[PDB]
Order: sequence, then structure tokens, then C-alpha cells
Amino acid sequence: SKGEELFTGVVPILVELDGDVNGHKFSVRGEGEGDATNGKLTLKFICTTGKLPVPWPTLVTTLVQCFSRYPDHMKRHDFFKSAMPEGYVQERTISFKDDGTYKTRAEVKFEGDTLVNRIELKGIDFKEDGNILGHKLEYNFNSHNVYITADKQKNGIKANFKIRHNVEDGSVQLADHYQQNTPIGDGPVLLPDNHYLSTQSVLSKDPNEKRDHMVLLEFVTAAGITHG
Repeated sequence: SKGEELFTGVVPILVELDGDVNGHKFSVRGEGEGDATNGKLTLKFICTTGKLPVPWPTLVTTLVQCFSRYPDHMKRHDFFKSAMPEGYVQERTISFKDDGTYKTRAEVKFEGDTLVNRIELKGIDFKEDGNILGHKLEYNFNSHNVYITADKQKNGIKANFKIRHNVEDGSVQLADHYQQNTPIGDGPVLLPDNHYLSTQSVLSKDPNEKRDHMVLLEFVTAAGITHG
């Protein structure tokens, strides 16, 4: 499919995020690599401003869907790779149930041979002693499905999904995601039909890392359209 050739083999990844949650400014830098053919991602993130003011799990979805493994019969529906190398703008509003909201804007594109994700995140209205600012979320991540649909007006796509964050007391903190992606340059000839991405993530720690950080392993595939 369009842009798929740019993802053959292993591609280096760079992620940079600047954020402000309820007035707490922070920055995160991540590096790793992606194997789109296998829908596999490996990255290590570090908070470059000291202690992260929010739980690491709340930033997972913000911190490169172009690395998804699309089945042979669904290749053309891969908007993410179709927008490369120029890239795409990815915007989201993440609403944490009974808590605050994250507004994010990112640009995902190639800078040389490296796929880079540069993001700006503003978090507002988080409550004191809540699951987020109170750091009550467990250091793990569930598997989810990202529902994608075409957005004719913006010549791109929209996505909706609900992240389930395990809370230390056994409860679940929901985070509703509203997403919009627009091509920076040329996009696909045809916008995708409705489909979804199946995601699985594994969070871990680097025993030799003293800084606040997150080691992440991710597996993503696309489905929802049957093979002819």
C-alpha cells in the first residue's frame, strides 16, 4: 500500500512531549524502534524535567499508529502509512471519567530515516486526590480496540475508543478518547472504510535507570474488514 515501503524492516523512533497538567509543566523524551511488518514497537521514555506529575499509564496513548500491522486484504485502509513521509497531525481530547481532560496535538512524520512523534499536551481540571493527580493508577495496561472511520471534510480519519486504567483499589478509571488525524501533505487516494486497531501493551522498568521512566512494548494489528 501507499507508504508501506517506508516501513520495511526496523525503523528508528523518536518521541518528544511537552505537557502542562493543572499548571505542572513537564517534558518526556522517548527513543526506540518499530517493526510495522510485525506490528511491534519497543520504546523507552524518560521524564526530562524530573518527576512526572501524572501516572505514566495516562500518557501511553499520546506517546505512532503507522506501525500497525494491517492484514494483506486491508492494506489500502492504512491511512497512517499512506500519509508518509510528509506525515500527519494527530489531535485528541482525552476525557478521564469524573476527572480532568487532556488536549493533545502531535505531528508524526519522518525526519530522515527516523519516524518522529512531537506532541503538546495540556491537562486541565484534574481533581485533587483523584486517580490521576493522586497517582492511584497501577503500572500496567490493558488491551483495547481503536475504532477508525473516515473524515471526508478533513480528508483524514477520526477514531474513538475507551481506555481502561486499573486503579490500585481494584476499580477502573475510564479515559474516553476522541481522535482526529489529518494528512500534512498527500494522503491516500481513498479514505479507509470503517475498521479498528487491536492494541496490547506491556509496561516495565529499566533496573539501571534512576530517572522517572517507562519501558514500553506494544503490539498493534488492524482488523474489521473481512478478506474477500
